Formats: sequence, C-alpha cells, structure tokens
Amino acid sequence: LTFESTSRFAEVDVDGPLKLHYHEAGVGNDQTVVLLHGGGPGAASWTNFSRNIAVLARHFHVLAVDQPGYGHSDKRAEHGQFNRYAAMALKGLFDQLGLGRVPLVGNALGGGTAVRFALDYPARAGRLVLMGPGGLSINLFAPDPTEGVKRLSKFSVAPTRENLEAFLRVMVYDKNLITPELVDQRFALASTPESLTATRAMGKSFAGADFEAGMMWREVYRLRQPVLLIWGREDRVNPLDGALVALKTIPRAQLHVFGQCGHWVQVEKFDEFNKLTIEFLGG
Amino acid sequence: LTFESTSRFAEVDVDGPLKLHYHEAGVGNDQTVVLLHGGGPGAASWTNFSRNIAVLARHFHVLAVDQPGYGHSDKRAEHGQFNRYAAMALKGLFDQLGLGRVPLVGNALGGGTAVRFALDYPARAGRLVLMGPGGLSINLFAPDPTEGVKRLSKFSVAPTRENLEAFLRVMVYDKNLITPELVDQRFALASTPESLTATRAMGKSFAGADFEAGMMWREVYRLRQPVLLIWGREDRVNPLDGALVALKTIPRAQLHVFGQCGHWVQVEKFDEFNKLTIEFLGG
Amino acid sequence: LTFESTSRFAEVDVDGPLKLHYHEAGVGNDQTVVLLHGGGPGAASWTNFSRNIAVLARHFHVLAVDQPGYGHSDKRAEHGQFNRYAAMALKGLFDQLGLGRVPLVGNALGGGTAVRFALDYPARAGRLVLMGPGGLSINLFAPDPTEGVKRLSKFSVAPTRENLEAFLRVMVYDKNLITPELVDQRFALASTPESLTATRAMGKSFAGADFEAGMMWREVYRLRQPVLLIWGREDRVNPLDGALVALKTIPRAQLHVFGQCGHWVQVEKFDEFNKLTIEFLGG
Amino acid sequence: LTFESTSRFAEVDVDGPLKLHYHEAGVGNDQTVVLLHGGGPGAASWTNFSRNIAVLARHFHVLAVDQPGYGHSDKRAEHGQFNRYAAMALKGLFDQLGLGRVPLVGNALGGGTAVRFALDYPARAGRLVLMGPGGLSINLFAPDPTEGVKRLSKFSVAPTRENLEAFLRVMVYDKNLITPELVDQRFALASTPESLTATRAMGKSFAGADFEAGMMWREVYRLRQPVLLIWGREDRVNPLDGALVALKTIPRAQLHVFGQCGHWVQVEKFDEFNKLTIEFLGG
Repeated sequence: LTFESTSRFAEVDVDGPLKLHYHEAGVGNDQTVVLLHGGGPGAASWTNFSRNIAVLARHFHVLAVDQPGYGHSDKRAEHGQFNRYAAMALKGLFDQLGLGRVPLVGNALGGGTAVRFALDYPARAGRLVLMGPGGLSINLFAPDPTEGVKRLSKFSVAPTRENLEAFLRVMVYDKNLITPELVDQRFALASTPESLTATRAMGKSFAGADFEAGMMWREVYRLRQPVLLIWGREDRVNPLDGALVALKTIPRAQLHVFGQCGHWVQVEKFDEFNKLTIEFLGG
Repeated sequence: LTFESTSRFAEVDVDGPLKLHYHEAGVGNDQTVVLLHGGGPGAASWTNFSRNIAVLARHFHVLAVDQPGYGHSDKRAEHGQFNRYAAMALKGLFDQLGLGRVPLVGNALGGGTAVRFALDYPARAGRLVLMGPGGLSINLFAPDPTEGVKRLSKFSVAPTRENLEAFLRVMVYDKNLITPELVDQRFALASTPESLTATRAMGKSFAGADFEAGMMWREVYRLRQPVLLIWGREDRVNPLDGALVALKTIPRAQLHVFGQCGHWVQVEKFDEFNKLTIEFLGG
Repeated sequence: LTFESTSRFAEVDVDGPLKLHYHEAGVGNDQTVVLLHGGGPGAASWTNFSRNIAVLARHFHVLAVDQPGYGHSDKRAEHGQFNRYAAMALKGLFDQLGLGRVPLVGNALGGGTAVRFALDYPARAGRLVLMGPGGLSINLFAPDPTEGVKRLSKFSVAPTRENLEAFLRVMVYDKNLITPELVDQRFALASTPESLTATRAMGKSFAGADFEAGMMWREVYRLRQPVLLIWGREDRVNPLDGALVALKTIPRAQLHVFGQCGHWVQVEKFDEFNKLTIEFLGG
Repeated sequence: LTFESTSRFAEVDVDGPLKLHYHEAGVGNDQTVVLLHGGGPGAASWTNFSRNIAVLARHFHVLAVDQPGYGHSDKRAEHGQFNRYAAMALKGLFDQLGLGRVPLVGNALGGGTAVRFALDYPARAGRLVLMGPGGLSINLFAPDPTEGVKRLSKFSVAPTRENLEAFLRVMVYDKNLITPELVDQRFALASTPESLTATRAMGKSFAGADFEAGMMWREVYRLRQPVLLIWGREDRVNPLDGALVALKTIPRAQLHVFGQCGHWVQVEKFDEFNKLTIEFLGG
C-alpha cells in the first residue's frame, strides 16, 4: 500500500462542486470503514493514519478521507461551522459511493466531524470510534483555549517553523517523536498558501451564527449506536476531562484511556489502538 | 471444567495455619494467572468467575482463589486490615506453589487484595487487571458509604433474604439478572454461621489501627507494572469517580469503562471483559 | 414572623386558575427576593426555609412561594414538565405583583424551577442562588436514579412512615437531625390524598414529550447573570458531580461547597448559607 | 500603610541563620493572621497582597511574610523540599514572635507552605485559607507540567522579558491586567542574580530524595481544622481539578470557585476574596 496506489478523488456537492481526496484499501473486505483524520494544519489522511491503514485494511475496506481544507481535498476560503461542512461533504461521498450505514473512526477534528455526521444523518452512521475528539468534548476543568489550541492559534497568526514545532510538541507524550524530519515535513505542507487559506477560513468560521452545531456535547444523548471513546491520559489539546459528558450521556458508550499517551493516540499507542478498533468494529 | 474437577486446597501460614480453597484450570499453559473475587457475603471464586474461568483457561494456567473468609477458605473470627491479611495468605500460596512474579485479576474487594499484594510484595506481582476495585479507589464525588456499601452493611446487621436481594440489585445494571434462583443461592451461603462470623470479622477490622493499609490510593504511584482498570459506568458500590486518583498516579495505567454495566463487570460484560484481559495479559 | 402572619394567596393563570400560597416578609425593604423550596413530598416554603426567612427578611423583601403541588398551593392531578409548569405559575405571580427583574433562591426541585424561569423569561430573573439544584445538574459520575431519588420513588409507591424516614435520612449529613418529630410531621403532610395526587402527577410528567425542558444543563450557557451554586459535599440526592457542567458553562458562575453537609444546605449550614446569600444578593 | 512602614526583619534558624523579611499591619487587633504569597520569580508579600493587606488589617493583626528565596528574605543557593524548608522558617518566626496557634492564608506556592506547616507543626496552625494552592493539589485531569508551570520553567532557563510576559499572561483571566508596567516591574525583580540563584535552587530541590513531602494530597486527611479552598475557574497554573482530593479528604473542608478568574484570586476577585477570608477567619 502506498500513497499513490490508494489515492482516489471524488467530486461532491456542498453548495457546489467540492473535490475530495481519499485513500482506499482493503477492497474486497465486506465491511467498509471510514477514517477521519485530525486537524493540524499540515495533517492529512496518509500521515495521520500511517501506523493504521495497512493494519485495518487487513480486516476492513478502508476509506481514509482528507477532510475539506486538508491534504488534497479542496481548500475553500470560506465555510460555515467546519464539522457541519465536512459532514455535508461526507454525505455527498457516501451517496456517490453507494454506501449505506458505515462505521466511522475519527480523531480530534475528525472525531467532531464523525459525530456531526452521526447526528445530522443518523441513519448513515454505524459504530463510532473517536480518539481525543473535538465537538462532543467539553473541558469541564481545563481553561479554554487549551495549550494545544492556543499553540495552533499562534502558528495560524505566525506561520514559522518554531511555532509549528512548539505545536507538535504538545501533540505527543514522548516528545522524542517530534523529530526534525517530522517538523520539516509538516511545516512544508502547513505553510503553503492554500493551507494558510484553509486556516484563515477555519478562523472565520469560529465566529459564525451556527456555532451551536459545534457544541455537540448538548446532542450526543441522541446517538443510538455503540461508541468507543479513546483518550490519551496526557492529551494537551482535548484533555481527558472533555470525555465526561459524552461518556455519561451516550447510552452505549465505552471509554478507553491510555496512560503515557498524548493527543496522537493512533501513533503513540498504534498497536493497542489498532486492536481495540478491530475488535470493536466486529472484525 | 467443574467446581469439583478444579477444586484445590492449600495450607499456608498467616499467624498460624490458614486453609485456602482454590480452583486450578489450564494446567500446561505457560503463563499462570491468579483471580481474586469480589466481596459479597455469599461470593466465591466459582460463582464470581463463572463466565470467565473456562475462557481464560484456554489461554492461561488459571488459579482462582477463595479469599480468606469466603467460599471454602478458612473463615476466621478476627483479622487485621482485610486486604493486608488476604495478601499474606496469597504470599504463602505463591511460595508454596513455587510461583514467582504472576499477573493478578481482581474485582471489588479482590482488586483491593491484588493491589495490597502488589505493594507489599512488589516483586511477586506482574500486570494487574482490576474491575471496580476497592482500596485504590477513593470516591471523589460520591458520599461514603455508597448505596452499595450501605446495603451490604444492612444485610450484615439483618441477614434476611429481603436485604440480600436489595444488595444484589445494586450489583448490576440489568436488574433482571437478579433472579429468584440467584437470590436463594447466594442467601443460603451468605447466611451460614461461618459467613456471619466472617462478616462480623470484617466489621471489626474496619476500626483497627492499621486502617492506612486500606487507603491504597496514597500508594499506587509506587507501582511499576502496567495496570488495566476496568469499570462499569453504572457501578453503585465502587462508583466511577473512584478510578481517578489511580488512573492519574499509576504511571502505566489504562482505564476501560463500559456503559450499561454495573459492579459485576465480569458478568454483565463477560465477553468484552474476557477479551480485554486476554489481550492485556499478552495471551 | 409566623406561618400565619406571612401567609398570602394568589390566583394566577396556568392553563386556567391556579392558586398559589406564599409567605411575605420584610415588606419595606427595597430589594425583593423570591425563594423556591425543595421537592420532598411533605415539603413547603415555611418548613424548608425556617432557618432562613426571618434572617433574609432583615435585608430583603422576602416572597417564599409554595410551588404547585406543595404546601398550600394547588395540587393538580396532571401537568407537563414540572419545572416549566411551576415557572409559568411564577410568571403569573410576578406579573400580578408587578415585579420586574428579581433574584431567585432555589434549592433542589426549586432550583430547577428558578433556572427554568430564568431561561424561559430571561428578563425577569436576576441573580440566582441555587442549592443542590435539579435540572441544571447532570450527574457525570453517580448512577441515576441516585439513592436519594430512588428513596423518594419508593415512598411514592409505598407511602409508609418507614419509607419516609429512610428518605429523610439521606437528606442530611447529620442523621440526628431526622428526629421522630420531624418524621411524624413530614409524614402527616406527605401522606394526605392531595400530596399523593401531586406525587402521582409528578410521576406521570416524567414520561412526557417535553422532557428536554428538564435537561437544563444543555441551556445554562445562555444565562447572563451572576449565579451562585451552593452544594453540600455529602449531597446524596443531587450529588456534587452534578455541579460541573453548570460551573463550566455559566459565564458568571461561582460555586461554594460545604464539607459535612447534605442535601439540605439551608438547614445544616444555615448560618453560612444565610451569609453567602446576603452578600451575594448585594445586601 | 506603606512597604516601608510595615517592613520588618527577623533572623530564624533553619540549618543556621536565615533572614526573613515581612510586613506587619493591624497591630492591636486581637487575632493575628499570617499570609504566604505565591511563587512567581519576582513575587513578594507586598505585591502579591496589595489589594488585601490594608483591608485585612482592618480586622486582624497581619503578618505578611516573604518566603525564603523571595522578596527581601534570604535567597539561599540550596535547600530541600521547598515547602518543608519554608515551613521550618515559619516555625522559627512563630517561636520568636511568641505566636501560638495562628490561621494561615496562602496562595499557590504559599498555600503549599501553609499546608506543610499545618502537617509538620499541627498545633501551631489554625484555620487555613488556600488560593489555588500547590502541594495539596493533584491535577487529576490536566497533564503535568501545566502550561503555567511550563512557562515558569521556560523563564527559569531563559530569563527574558518576553518569557516573563508569557508567564504572567497565564496568571490571570483578564490579560489586560498584564500591563507593560507590571511586566517591567516583575522582570526587574525576577532577573536579579539573587532571584536567579533562588530559581536554580528551586530547580535542584525538585529532584531531592524528600519529594514525598511535596505530595501533600496524601496527607491532608490528617488536618482537623476548617479549611477554605478558593479557586479561580480559569486557573492555568494549578487548575481546578487539583482541588478534588483535598475537598474530599479534608473533613472540615469548604471550596469556593470564582468564574472569570485566574490563578491570582486575590487580585482578580480581591473584594470577594477579602470578604470570604474575613468571614471565615471569624472577623
């Protein structure tokens, strides 16, 4: 499996043509699973889910989608509440690929999109696996914006290598994972004109009139499916206290917390994460 | 596997001869695992771990031990802090069976004993799997005694079928699990003279000068092994808020919470519990 | 000040004539304050706020209102979401007494009514003082129904002195406060035909289609006024973990927790409670 | 009252002569109260408690002490667990001034010293008022070091105005409070050779063999006096989740949380803080 062998594109309608790039693996496997990556500026499906796609592809038909504004998907200069926007694009994709009710795996921003999709199109979403998810989290104890959020904001206003490194360093428990190569790689992608446009778009969406759609903790009591919340104990972006409302109010919720693990669960605990996900999704 | 085929007895020294009854299964499997049951008056290894021993025995050499004062182990009329006492007996057993460093699975009271053992004899305890454990839990939000604890206390003072049923009913989420047969069975065992003696002994131990040994939340930051905490979201004996100090302070801790599950995790979520335990213990 | 000297009645419109009994004290004091009592079956303004009305009346114009279904207010056999219903009655009273924007002090059920009123008629509610309030609380850790709620339910199905005593005993930290006289007094009021009707009405309202109105934790982020949450650490009806969503989401929120204090804050910590309330309400 | 009019010095014995600078006010008032300031590098009694000393001095005999390593107290290049060290110095002062059992008000680092003193010399400590205290706090949800702690660490390694400003900005909710004048003032004091020595001393103490003395959350269940914990909801140094073990385990504990308030409670909510403290200390 390679970036190129799995690469796919699709055009869907979200207030007009919207191009989506995604990776497909495990064709032939009966149960399709959709992965939605995290929200760092230089993040994408392939890099986010490197330690995972090949593994999950052994059991499922994997569709790893680049969310609008990331990777090789369209990067519009404007949009509404981001999760609702990305949800609309996923719906377009689902319809185009003839998918019915499919399970979703999403981390951080991508978890927020998974949930918004599950609420907006309740019939199309199966079991959910959510790693340090945004949107349904509400930080009962941590002052907002968190360190992780603030660091992303700083890079958004001052796109320097120094600021990106500082940001990345609060993504993980083992800061040794933030190597010069990783920093340089993410920075090349995060600082392109298009990524900056995406960032400026994200910023302006924050102050829209549809902010309620992002406050998903008020709604998840409506979800009828099994939901596996997965958290790194040392998550500094969406901290562990953010798990509580969702654990309490989602009827068929479960929670797994890994000690010695940060915001990037799929990386720092890739083996443990892969195994939980396979078992959960009935594979 | 039957109660009889697996039954074993051992005499160990805890301030003198102390008889221990236990169940052995999976002989021939390389990795030994010790299970320590919960603390209801009519509880024992065989009934506590019915949905589990045969399964785990497929992967491990299972020793399910009746804790002093329960099942067919000696039921003394007096002893110190219970967990420290039961720990001493386990040490005697370990030494007698030539066991070295072995993983421990313990629920409720039995989890408290697993931990006390891991702290008192740090070299002899491997990975720990703890389901709604006592001792290392401190209920940060729930007033003590909890409903579950209070109900056990009531039966201890008034040993009637009515009181035992009320107690059992707060052990599970699905109260339908508390059938007349289950109630009658537990009551026959819980109301024998010896079980009453055990209960009276437990009560008097509470007010000993060694109470600190029971406050294990002050010590678990010393544990060096991986520890899997498992909780039922609706646990009414040792509630979920009791997990927090241990999750935070145990370096290699993990936590799994099951929604729609009470204090009896191994029963209400036996399949999910069995699978977590097997994977965790490297089997 | 006596029950009789302060007694007042008013007829308001809530889907037709609805009689409200209330107590008025401190006439002449410039700032009016409305108190809303707790929800025990034999509860009322006078008994709920005995250690408080005379004190607060020294600083404010006190209107202690019996909520519909309690004390000497109408006790209808049917109504919708209770808090929304009681809110409508308070609005009727406000309008009739020419009140404008007034602060509200409410405990337990009465706190839930204060909040529902503040959300439904945002202009008419000033600062809020809420003691172990229902409605805006969501018990993130305690399994529901709590012991306190369950005990009230038991009395509702089996209205015996024994059951009421058991209920009352989980209202306080110092169980010595539950004297035979208190038990007999509350029982005489709680077991009248009208109180039973009120109870049966409350029960049926629980399963109405307007249940969302009771889930006030989803809405309190809309409140613009200062709100003082007051909790007994050992509250066994609406436990301390229920405070968290409201503390986090109410912009001008404050929280005070008293150790060694149960659900009846105004009783067990009457002096401390009185003083916090006076200072808070700017008196 | 001025810095100069209230200035006092004392020589006490802590492994030899140790000079302590402090401020005395309200002489003639019967009840003495000791204040222990926070731990920012340029922090001291006078600046920490500016909005408070004159006020409290109206009701009490105020002794605001500069903790060793701060203000005008000795700044040694080496010492053990800081709180235990500062406690020893306070004991020396108490003895020298003929003080008996006196209440203590301490914020942040100074709260940790108040507690260590109360545990080490149980007879000499009366009621405690603790604002965002260190030592007895254990951050159950926030990854450590917190943003606040990390920012102080950065300044300790790179003592620039930029780094101090960033640090100060996470001390308050209203960042407008961090004016250029405040930044310049604190920086002049924080960057002196002696303050750097103090900082280097603090750093080396962290890795001493007496680290347990700093883990005061394991001990506060021994405190017999009333203790008022006060927290800013948006505290980014010692966050609100740090309050929980102490609230639960201190028998006569109380907690007050102010929304829209950071780590500097005595500044951002000086009026509310002053009033709580006066009432609590029985004045």
